[PDB]
Amino acid sequence: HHAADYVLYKDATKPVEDRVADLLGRMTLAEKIGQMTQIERLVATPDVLRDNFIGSLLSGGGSVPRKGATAKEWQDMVDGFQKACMSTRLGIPMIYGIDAVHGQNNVYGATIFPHNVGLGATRDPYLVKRIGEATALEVRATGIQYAFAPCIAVCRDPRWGRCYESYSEDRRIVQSMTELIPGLQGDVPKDFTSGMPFVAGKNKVAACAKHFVGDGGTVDGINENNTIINREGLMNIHMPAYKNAMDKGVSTVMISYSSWNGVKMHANQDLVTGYLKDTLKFKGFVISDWEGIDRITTPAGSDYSYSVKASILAGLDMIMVPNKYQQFISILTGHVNGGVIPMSRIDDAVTRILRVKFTMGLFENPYADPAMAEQLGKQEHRDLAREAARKSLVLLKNGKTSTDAPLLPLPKKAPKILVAGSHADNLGYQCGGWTIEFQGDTGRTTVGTTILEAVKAAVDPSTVVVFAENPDAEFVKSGGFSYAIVAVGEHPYTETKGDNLNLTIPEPGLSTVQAVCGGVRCATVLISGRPVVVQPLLAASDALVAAWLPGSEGQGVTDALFGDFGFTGRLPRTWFKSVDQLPMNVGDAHYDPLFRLGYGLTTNAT
Ligand SMILES: CO[C@@H]1O[C@H](CO)[C@@H](O)[C@H](O)[C@H]1S[C@@H]1O[C@H](CO)[C@@H](O)[C@H](O)[C@H]1O
Repeated sequence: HHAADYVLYKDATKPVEDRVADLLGRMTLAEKIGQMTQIERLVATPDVLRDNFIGSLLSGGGSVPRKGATAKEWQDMVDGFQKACMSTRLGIPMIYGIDAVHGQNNVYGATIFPHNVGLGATRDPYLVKRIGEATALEVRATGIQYAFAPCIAVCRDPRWGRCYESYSEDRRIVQSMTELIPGLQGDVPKDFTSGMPFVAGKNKVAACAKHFVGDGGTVDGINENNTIINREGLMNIHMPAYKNAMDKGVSTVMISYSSWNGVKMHANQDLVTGYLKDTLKFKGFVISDWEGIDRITTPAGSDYSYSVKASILAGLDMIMVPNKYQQFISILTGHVNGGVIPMSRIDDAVTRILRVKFTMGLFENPYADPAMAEQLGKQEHRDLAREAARKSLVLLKNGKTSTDAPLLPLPKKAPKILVAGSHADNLGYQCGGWTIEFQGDTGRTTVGTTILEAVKAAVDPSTVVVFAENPDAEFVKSGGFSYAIVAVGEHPYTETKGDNLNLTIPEPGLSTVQAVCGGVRCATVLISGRPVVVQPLLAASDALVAAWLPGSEGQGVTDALFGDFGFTGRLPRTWFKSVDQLPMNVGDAHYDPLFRLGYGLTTNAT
């Protein structure tokens, strides 16, 4: 259509499938393999990107241009990489991915939403959709086009370090929370075929349903381990939400480290090609996890040639290398040159990668929009996170006996109150893992309101607020306090570091709750990524709230404590009596919970 030097794949008016086909037919082997290669920003340079025809970059957890970097610094970084890719012969833009899994969480000043287990407690798919919308804007604020979310693991054992990344042990809650997908990407159009990738445009991002499949089902919740369940249980528990993801046009799927009955997902042709592609009709791209291919072997990385062969023949399209791109490209090129991997496979992989890039408008807007920078940490997004935090909270106890006055909601006016505990004035702890750093961190890591700060912003100006992290019993008894709010729980963790067989909170936690509640009526706020041993906390406390990992907006906690809204959260997991019972999920034969899935006390707004 019309000029001397017309190249159909560059024509924005043409159908995506014709663009894909036109570009693919022009590409060399090196240009194809390049598309299939995702590298860390930490090993990327202009020359590396250009000479290897690199298709994608990511920031892994904590991989940032520098500490405290502004939205514009992020855009400049991404643009700098993109300029190199757009200068190749074919000018195929790279897509940049990041784990924006509760906001754009690696970024200083990004709104930090509650983690997924709290979101499950909300039972509010529309809220999650809205969080998807806001997240897309904050990810685009930083120039990034692709979020490795949602995690749709159905966590079947809370000893897993990633249980907080699952919305529920009940697949139906997980399925309902796939509304994150059209949040992040835009609603699919009315026609729409299930399994087609979709992204509305430059104000949205490509999503990623992960980690396919049964990541939530590993033995003793060991991270990356074996999931021993039969096809019926796979299909009934761990699969359904992937089908909802297909219907909502999720653009990519990330493969699990885990194995299904001794077969490594990263080598499972029957599930990746047979099921995801050929039965669910997924037409987006399938990405590996980080060194997921290396982990096919034991030790990991010990026969990387076999790792490339097995993964690529299994039907993986893009490999998150992420560092040793030269070895990956060399080996894969060898396999293709040797006839071990047919061109038809390469062409399928690249066809899917390009389909997503074209569909989302990446060839029309490869560069960042500086006007979107102000989306980062935008106050409306914070008000949304604050709403979500509040809705996430599950009230487990409100009075030690049935005839006690309920403690919550607390009055905003009182002569003097105590705020205590390790988790009362620690933003990093209240955000938990995947915040600023991979494993999360302690202290004031980003912009936010701690519980203490929230309490001070909420109360009557005549209320004197005292903070003591770990006061002794006497201090409390002598203080003249009307009540205390005490906040304790788990430290931040991510992935294998949080695999935990005992599930008890670190001390001082319990000892502080005991010393405070022994002296004055107390509301205990429990910060955790999962159910933890809670009977001793409960026995000491007048009221106790499971606040999960509520994120940057700690006023979501005080909104419910002071009665501006009523508690509405409901457990999205079974609260066990003992780790010796685990796994123990709703619907099991021996089902003996401390608190069943669905439990939650309520209050009315005052
Ligand atoms: C963020 O990368 C993590 O890095 C450490 C080392 O830096 C690896 O040991 C971990 O296995 C990965 S976890 C993996 O990371 C993907 C990219 O961030 C993420 O999307 C996925 O959900 C994780 O399983």
